[PDB]
Amino acid sequence: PMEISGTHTEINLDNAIDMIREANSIIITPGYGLCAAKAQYPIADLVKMLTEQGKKVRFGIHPVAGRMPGQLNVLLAEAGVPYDIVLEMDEINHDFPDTDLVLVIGANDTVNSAAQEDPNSIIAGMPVLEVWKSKQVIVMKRSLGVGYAAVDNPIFYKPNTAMLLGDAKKTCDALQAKVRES
Ligand SMILES: NC(=S)c1ccc[n+]([C@@H]2O[C@H](COP(=O)([O-])OP(=O)(O)OC[C@H]3O[C@@H](n4cnc5c(N)ncnc54)[C@H](OP(=O)(O)O)[C@@H]3O)[C@@H](O)[C@H]2O)c1
Repeated sequence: PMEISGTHTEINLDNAIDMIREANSIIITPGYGLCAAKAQYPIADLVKMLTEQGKKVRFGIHPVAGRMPGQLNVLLAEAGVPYDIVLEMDEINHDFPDTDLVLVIGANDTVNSAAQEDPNSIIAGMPVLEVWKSKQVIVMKRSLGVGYAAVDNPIFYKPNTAMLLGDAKKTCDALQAKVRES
């Protein structure tokens, strides 16, 4: 007769645009989900607009993000993202504590804090993008489902994390549009 629960929060599109329009420095960490949804394009358009608004928007790529080495880099470059704003984990990781908003798009295992928080975890020690250290984190995936490593991710139930559920492309097409309506 045992039980444990977890509480996560979900925000809506409009609320999302606020955090985005309010943040000065943003870091986007894409993963397998962004690929499966083919959301390189909408998120690239969005990043373009936000950058023309004086906002500092950059991507943080995990070495083993997606399903092939440097796969996210290729997809972003195909969408037009400036190679200069696409940084690797080791180069941008120390900037999470100084970031206003981290948009986690279709990523999970690569931003799993259990790597550092749970000693009995199968990914214990594995380097991860420390997104939970920034001010506000918005996780964009279809649910609180697991990733490749089939392991629960603690950042879902963290105070500074908000879940914006839905296909990575539908969501990104929406934010892209609503940010244009600004
Ligand atoms: N890159 C290489 S070389 C490679 C090779 C083999 C294995 N791996 C492993 O694969 C993992 C990759 O890390 P990651 O962060 O990219 O991966 P996962 O942790 O694989 O992330 C996939 C996440 O995206 C979501 N997703 C899937 N389709 C989506 C969609 N259409 N729209 C929005 N979200 C969607 C999933 O959640 P929902 O189901 O809730 O949407 C899922 O939890 C690592 O564990 C790595 O070790 C990498």
